[PDB]
Amino acid sequence: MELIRIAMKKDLENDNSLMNKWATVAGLKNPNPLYDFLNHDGKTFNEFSSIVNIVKSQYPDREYELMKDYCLNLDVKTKAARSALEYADANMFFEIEDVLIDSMISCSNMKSKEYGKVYKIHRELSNSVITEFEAVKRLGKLNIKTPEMNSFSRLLLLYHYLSTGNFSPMAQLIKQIDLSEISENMYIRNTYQTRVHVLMSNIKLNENSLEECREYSKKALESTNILRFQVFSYLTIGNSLLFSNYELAQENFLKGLSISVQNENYNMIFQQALCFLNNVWRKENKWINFESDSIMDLQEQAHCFINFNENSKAKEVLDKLDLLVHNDNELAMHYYLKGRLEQNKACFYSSIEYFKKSNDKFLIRLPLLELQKMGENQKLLELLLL
Amino acid sequence: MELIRIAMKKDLENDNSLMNKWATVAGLKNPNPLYDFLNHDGKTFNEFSSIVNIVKSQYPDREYELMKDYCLNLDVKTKAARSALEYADANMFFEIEDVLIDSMISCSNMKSKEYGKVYKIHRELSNSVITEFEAVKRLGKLNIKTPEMNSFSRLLLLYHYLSTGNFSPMAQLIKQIDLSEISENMYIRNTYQTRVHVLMSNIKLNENSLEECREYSKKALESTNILRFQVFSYLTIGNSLLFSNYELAQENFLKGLSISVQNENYNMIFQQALCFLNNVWRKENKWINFESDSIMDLQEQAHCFINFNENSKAKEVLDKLDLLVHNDNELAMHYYLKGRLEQNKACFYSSIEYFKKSNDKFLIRLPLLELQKMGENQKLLELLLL
Repeated sequence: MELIRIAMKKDLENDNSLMNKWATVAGLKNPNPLYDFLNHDGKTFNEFSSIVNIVKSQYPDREYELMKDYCLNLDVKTKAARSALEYADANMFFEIEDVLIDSMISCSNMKSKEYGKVYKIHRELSNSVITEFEAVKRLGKLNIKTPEMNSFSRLLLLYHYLSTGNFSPMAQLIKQIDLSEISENMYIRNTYQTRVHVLMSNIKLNENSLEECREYSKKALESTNILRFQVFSYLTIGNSLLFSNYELAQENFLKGLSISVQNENYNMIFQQALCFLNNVWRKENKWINFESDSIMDLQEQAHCFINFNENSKAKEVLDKLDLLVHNDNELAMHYYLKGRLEQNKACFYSSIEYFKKSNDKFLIRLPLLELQKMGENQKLLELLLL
Repeated sequence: MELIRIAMKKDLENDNSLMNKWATVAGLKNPNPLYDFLNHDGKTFNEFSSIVNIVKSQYPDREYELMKDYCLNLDVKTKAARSALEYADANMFFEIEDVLIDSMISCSNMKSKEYGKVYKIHRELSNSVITEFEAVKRLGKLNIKTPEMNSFSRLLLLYHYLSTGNFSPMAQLIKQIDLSEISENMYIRNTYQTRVHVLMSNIKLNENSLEECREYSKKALESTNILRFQVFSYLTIGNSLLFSNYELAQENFLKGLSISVQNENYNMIFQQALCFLNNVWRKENKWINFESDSIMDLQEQAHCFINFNENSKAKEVLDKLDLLVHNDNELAMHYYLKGRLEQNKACFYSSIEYFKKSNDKFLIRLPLLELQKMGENQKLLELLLL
């Protein structure tokens, strides 16, 4: 018997009216399938939402431990296990996901085998085990039959383009996703619906359509109860505000921090966001990571030192950075910083140039702002955001 | 029984040494399969290049009439008919292509059925019978098995993006094509190789990598004997030169006109190219179409009138145009022209704005040049090109 059923029975003896509270929370028409779930091994709810919502409602603090246990006892050939694969991925529960994938790739059920292989491609692409060219090649060769995996094959690519800064294929790819084709699995349909709204929000951020960006993140938030999509919606909203409204940006980053502080990753993500925000607005910065030697944290150190005319301190950090291999995006920042330190238009021009190479219509504001202050034509600077 | 075999036998009796002349031209090791082709109904060459090259060599002036007849008597289930479908499409022989497609969709051979359906999607997308979203949907649903149709499904989309001005997804899509996977049909492999070189040349034009552009068009020309790919290679080379070298641009357009003047479409394409060139360099313009009411020709009329300070005449043409529904690209031109007529910086800014909306890194030079002349910062104007 799974930890979730043990905990639900122990809590059912102390409080007998939890039966109809859980049946409503699970979205069921009567307590019937919930009864089945408690007294017969392997009886799974028609929709995976049912158990998720119960766990979130009743054991919010224990979600990972309980869901891990439940998921890893699931018959890998059922609809519930397929739902579990999505649930693990959505939540970034990698150890659950990888076990599920591994049994699914070589099982007798054809539908489970397909989800298995598609999610494997996603995992491999995320970790740089394979190139994008090999991923798409392998996806073609699967002859994908379910509309679920048909959507996920696009989403998986969308994630990869987003994290490598390769924005241009995104707008066209997302328009091809059609979730209305997914009819058997409502958990997957809705989770994917959330995935799409956050992805849309991000695309809009990159094209500098800031209101639309926020409109899409709000749709994301209203569509989900998964921490991960909430984290990234708050992050995107905050970013969409980074240059225009300090207070509202800060509020969004702190909101995100507050729901996610428990998790080291999410914590760091909001720490970095707050750090950026505070350097952009030239405030005192309690969020600088003095212990990291990554390029991002060092640039923030520099940016801060420069903001406060701590010029010698800036130079040391800039010296440390000139020894590190920069990509196009990181070089754009480098030139921005150099430009600020030496008050040199040429550096801002190079900054613009590299932001343009890396297709960044966001951070490019930094060198554009400096040029404005130096009296360059505001009309031209605005067109450079286009 | 086909007109091509009748004409080849009649020409073989009057001149007996045509046997080894045609065998070399067909690329065969000896006259053997050529003998078979002439004296047994339905014997088709191993590679479709063989009959094409013969026809081009021997009946250049009658290629369409003869190839039409030959193609439409072909067993729709053979490799030669599949080759014929490519040959008709490459050449824009639409009446041959549509008949071939239509019999191929519902024949017993699996491979022919697949090429049939893919090319149908291409035809329908080219004519706006279906949307891009429906094309890709329908292609997924075909479960494409051959590497030939796997390449064509990308090429077909590439064509659509190119003709609708939707450049951003192109770079990523073309990188996914791998023609080295096509082993069974050398005609299709090589024709596609030409398709890819021209498409590459065009992508490079749009990204303003002008040397590479030309390098790709030259590869195109050296790889083909199809008029269509020659036309578009000369057009692209000329366009890559439109702003930098008048003489060499003109030479390329005139070369293209000379090999293609017989065909109404190609004629008009070079007429428009020459027209643009000559307005850009502010010469007398032999190529203005005073009889057309399309937006493109009217803008060229205006551009010319403006070049020669015929300001009232310009204004009438501009008035006529404001009554027609404009695209983003057409509006960009409109503002450019308006800008030149009233020497008004605001119009050039709007021009830049709409070129930016339509992802045009080419014609955008026009309003940029005016701003230079009006003394705006050259560094900033350069960055506006990317």
